Amino acid sequence: SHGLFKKLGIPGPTPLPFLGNILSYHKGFCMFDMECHKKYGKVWGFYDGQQPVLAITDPDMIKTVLVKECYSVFTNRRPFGPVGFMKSAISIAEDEEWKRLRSLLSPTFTSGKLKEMVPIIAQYGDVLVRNLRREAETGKPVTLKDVFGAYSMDVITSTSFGVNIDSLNNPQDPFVENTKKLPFFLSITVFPFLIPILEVLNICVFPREVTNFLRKSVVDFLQLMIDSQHKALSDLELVAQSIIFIFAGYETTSSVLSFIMYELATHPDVQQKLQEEIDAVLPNKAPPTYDTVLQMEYLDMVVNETLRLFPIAMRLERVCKKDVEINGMFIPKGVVVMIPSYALHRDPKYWTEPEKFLPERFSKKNKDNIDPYIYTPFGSGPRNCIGMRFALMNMKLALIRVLQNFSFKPCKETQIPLKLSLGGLLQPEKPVVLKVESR
Amino acid sequence: SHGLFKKLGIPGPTPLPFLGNILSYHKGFCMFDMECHKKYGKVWGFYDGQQPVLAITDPDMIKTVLVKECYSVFTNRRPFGPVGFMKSAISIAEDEEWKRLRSLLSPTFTSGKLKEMVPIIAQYGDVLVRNLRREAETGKPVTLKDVFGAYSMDVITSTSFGVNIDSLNNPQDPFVENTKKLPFFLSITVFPFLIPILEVLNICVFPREVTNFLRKSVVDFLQLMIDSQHKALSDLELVAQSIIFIFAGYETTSSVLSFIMYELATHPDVQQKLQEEIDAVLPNKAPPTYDTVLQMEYLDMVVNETLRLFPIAMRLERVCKKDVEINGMFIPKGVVVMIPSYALHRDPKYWTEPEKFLPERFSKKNKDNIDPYIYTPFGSGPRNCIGMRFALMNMKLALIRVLQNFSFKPCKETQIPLKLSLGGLLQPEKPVVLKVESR
Ligand SMILES: CC(C)c1nc(CN(C)C(=O)N[C@@H](CCN2CCOCC2)C(=O)N[C@H](CC[C@H](Cc2ccccc2)NC(=O)OCc2cncs2)Cc2ccccc2)cs1
Ligand SMILES: CC(C)c1nc(CN(C)C(=O)N[C@@H](CCN2CCOCC2)C(=O)N[C@H](CC[C@H](Cc2ccccc2)NC(=O)OCc2cncs2)Cc2ccccc2)cs1
Ligand code: HEM
Ligand code: HEM
Repeated sequence: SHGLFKKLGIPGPTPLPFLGNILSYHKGFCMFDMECHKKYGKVWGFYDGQQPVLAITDPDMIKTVLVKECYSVFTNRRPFGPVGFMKSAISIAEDEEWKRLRSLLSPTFTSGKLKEMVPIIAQYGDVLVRNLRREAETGKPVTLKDVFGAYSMDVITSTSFGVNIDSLNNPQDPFVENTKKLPFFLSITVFPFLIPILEVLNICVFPREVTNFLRKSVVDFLQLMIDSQHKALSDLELVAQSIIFIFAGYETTSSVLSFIMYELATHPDVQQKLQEEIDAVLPNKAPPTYDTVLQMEYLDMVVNETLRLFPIAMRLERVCKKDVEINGMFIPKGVVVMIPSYALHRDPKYWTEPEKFLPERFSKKNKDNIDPYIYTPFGSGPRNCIGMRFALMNMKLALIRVLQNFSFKPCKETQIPLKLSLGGLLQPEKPVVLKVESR
Repeated sequence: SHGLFKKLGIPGPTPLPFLGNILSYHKGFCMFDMECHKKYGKVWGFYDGQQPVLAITDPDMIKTVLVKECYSVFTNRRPFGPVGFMKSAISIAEDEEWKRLRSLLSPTFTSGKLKEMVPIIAQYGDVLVRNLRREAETGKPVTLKDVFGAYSMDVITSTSFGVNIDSLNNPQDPFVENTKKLPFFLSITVFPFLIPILEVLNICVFPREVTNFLRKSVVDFLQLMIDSQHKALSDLELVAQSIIFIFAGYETTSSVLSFIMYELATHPDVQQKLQEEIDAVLPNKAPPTYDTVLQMEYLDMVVNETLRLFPIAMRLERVCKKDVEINGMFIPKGVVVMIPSYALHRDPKYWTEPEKFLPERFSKKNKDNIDPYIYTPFGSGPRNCIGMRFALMNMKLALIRVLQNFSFKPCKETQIPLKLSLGGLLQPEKPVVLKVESR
């Protein structure tokens, strides 16, 4: 298959037998995407082992793939190794199975249901401040990843199961043992023929401890999914969607929050301007609500600029169902089409000083000079992030309460400039540690 | 997956882990189909390893699968182990790739093109008689499988490539060496996860000698396929369809002819009545033509009754693309639906004395008391045997010339009653040997 892109006339790095271009991932596939963008242009191809992958950076062509030709050609993502029963998760399901799960789960992420989840998940803001109050009296740096990981865990557990744990001060609740389990993954691309082997060996990507407990354990997601019971639902599928929410509500929410605090501490001018906006909207540590969170323009600008610098999905991907000719280029069946979000967010073409953290990019004035198909932190089209608004509301409620009571400064232990780990996840190379003061 | 049919309420034999019901194939899957039909009824399910297979015998439900719901749900067959480039063969291709190959190849099997192929393939009838004249003067039994295999090989080679070999008296032509290559196949069902392994090991089901020669070697099929050059064609695909024709034109044609002669020798009353019909239509060894072959009613009755007793495909199969409820029964996605042709052809319900060779079943009178979805020797629907009329014309031209000059009687070496081999192909357990006289 290594002669497909040279047959179609698409430029790209020459692949090695069996491996393809995977050795070029040694610097991280984000840097690989940037270098390929810099020397090839709007379109290039490469091989994850034997799998051809076509990268596209044209906004019109990206809209055609993510939106216009979604249900017909670009419906599904590229599958991974052993999935087990998680094949019924919405982010993994395909074609009409995904369409069914999308319809059953879409009302669960309504603005109305989100407005009902605000008074519940705000109670853990009072918990996060106290969990941050005690660790701030030490006078020594704090690992936000844990204090945020605790808060984020408290949210998914409460607004999906009513399990009101204090995850930090309770490493004992039966709903914290299993959640605690949320080199190999690269041997899948050289050996894609091994996936059917692991699907009969039942080696899932998780321990047997996790899924067996949640299967029995099976306003909140669990209710609203049982409330709305292609049209049909099942028992094991209910656990699959629950697992998909927990990883998202934990790893993504806490990672972005840690990224935001690093930018707020290393840019204290932005931090005060945010604290002053929060004070003018919520006088003297006033409790935030749904209606008042949407009122903070500069808070929305800070979150958007962090997600530009650190788009935790890095890439969007779709599998070509059939043959197609999109915006003047032929794409054969089986090719994975990929949108390099990280590279596009840092493209010197569309961005002035892309490496700079400049929240004013997303002010009401310039926000219009932003192509929604270059800046895609939540994807786009019928299969974008279904929990975008919940994620934005969750992180902002955390930032308001944390900044209403505390200020954040760097340390000798803080990694400046921050470097990104060269793994499969977009996260800091070393944990973000910051000096925490109070007011 | 072994709990699917008991969940849907469908009866069937209890499967063993890993194996499913494959041990029940020890008596041949034809007998397994008959026994399951006798004790379960219209519908039953079983497992080829982990693969659920649903058998159906209702004519209305069979028409729904083979015809009415073909393009939407039941488009493709059940794939096998390593296919290599043969995935582009029409009998193996899927969905829109098959639809494209079906359109490009359908005019090649037109009655008009067949009428043009008659004067060419009839010249080998003059060759078959001479190849049967010399072996008949021995006074010792003959193996029709070889004399027919020679004739059949001469036909595909001439009416697809103009390669006018005398395959019997020329084991030297470069077009006979490769064609000569036309336990393991059961290890595929217990280990379906090994197919992706063999697709990268490139171990095809053929030697490397065969495909490499035909790829370079690449009225007749080759012309008409290049003449008509989704709409597009390719080089390696041209060889794939050529290989699919050669196996069909050889193994099926000679096997049925051997089955016909066994029935004609063991029923000499049918043999004389056929010889008298041929004489009244073609006076004194007259040369047969297209228009005069269709004029022999009793010849058509003999061929149809042999194909009833020995339907060489044995089973028709379709893969369920989605979920469906057909003629009052729900079929989930992934289930292979199977029509047991051999069992239905010998069902005491629709057939009086099914084990008897009675050509009068297909007389113009009773031919109407025959459900076309119980008697399916060439399948039915958009994916039936595309070469049905060529196969019927080819075998009949062989029978006319062979019976215009010879008569056939059994021997001490003849296996009476004939037993079928318990392999994967429908062929005699031991070769059909018959005494050959002349006139
Ligand atoms: C190694 C390198 C060459 C890479 N190869 C890729 C290919 N590649 C885009 C993925 O498929 N990588 C997977 C991660 C696992 N590997 C490793 C790389 O090879 C095989 C696939 C990925 O993470 N994909 C998700 C699938 C589900 C994941 C994690 C998970 C797994 C099992 C059970 C539960 C969760 N997350 C998830 O449940 O979504 C929640 C979120 C919502 N919002 C942000 S996350 C599909 C997905 C879903 C949403 C957003 C993005 C992606 C990348 S780097
Ligand atoms: C062992 C037992 C449990 C069985 N499991 C099946 C499943 N099963 C219905 C098939 O798929 N078995 C294959 C035979 C190979 N195995 C063995 C069983 O497991 C895996 C599949 C079969 O023969 N299928 C054909 C595929 C192509 C074949 C032979 C061939 C293979 C490679 C290159 C070229 C030819 N023939 C063919 O090219 O067609 C020409 C004809 C036209 N007219 C009569 S033949 C699909 C097909 C096409 C036409 C008619 C019927 C079927 C059965 S018994
Ligand atoms: C900062 C937080 C988050 C970010 C940046 C993010 C980003 C993304 C992105 C880029 C995609 C892929 C969109 C595409 O391929 O077009 C995605 C998919 C998805 N996300 Fe998120 N996500 C976040 C949090 C969440 C949360 C909290 C949930 C649920 C509680 C969630 C649920 C999903 C699901 C289910 C999908 C797959 C949708 C489908 O396949 O139909 N995500 N997310
Ligand atoms: C006595 C001779 C033959 C018999 C009994 C026979 C029987 C069959 C049967 C039962 C099928 C499956 C139909 C279905 O699944 O609905 C089939 C398919 C097929 N046959 Fe034949 N066949 C014969 C000879 C031939 C010949 C001579 C050719 C070509 C030269 C041929 C080409 C094909 C093809 C291409 C298919 C697959 C069609 C598709 O998938 O679109 N067959 N045959």
